[PDB]
Amino acid sequence: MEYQLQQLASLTLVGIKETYENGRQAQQHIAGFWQRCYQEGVIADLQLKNNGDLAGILGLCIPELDGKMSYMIAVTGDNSADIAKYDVITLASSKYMVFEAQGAVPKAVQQKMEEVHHYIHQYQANTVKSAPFFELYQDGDTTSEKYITEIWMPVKGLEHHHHHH
Repeated sequence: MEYQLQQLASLTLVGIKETYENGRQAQQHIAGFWQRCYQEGVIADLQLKNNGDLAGILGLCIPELDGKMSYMIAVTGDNSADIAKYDVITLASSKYMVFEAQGAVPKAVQQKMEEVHHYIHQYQANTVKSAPFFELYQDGDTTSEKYITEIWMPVKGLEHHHHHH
């Protein structure tokens, strides 16, 4: 499995968060959530507000304290007046392993995500379960087999992993 190490400063994300019973249930509904955001013009609107910190639209998986899972469609944007109708979170600073899913969306993302989870299973002291992980969707044609979705998994202390000595 190939991946790149990246680090982000704290970021403000603007968008819409929905909450599902758990991670399985979420998968039943996330495609539909995306579909509703496109249909209702939310994607178009958020694209306008993207302040450039991350290039693309994010799909964040946010663990909830009662065991539910939320999914937030969002862009990096400054806290502001147009923002009032939107959900806003601070994405806390973190380092990441960044993977690529190449193929038409969502299938290629679902498949890569399965691989990734299996892969990061051997980094249990270094992944961060309470921290959000996300899909990053750059400009392009997501029905193409050439499309690249990025998958960003937070990590701490990865340099101490014995694989790296």
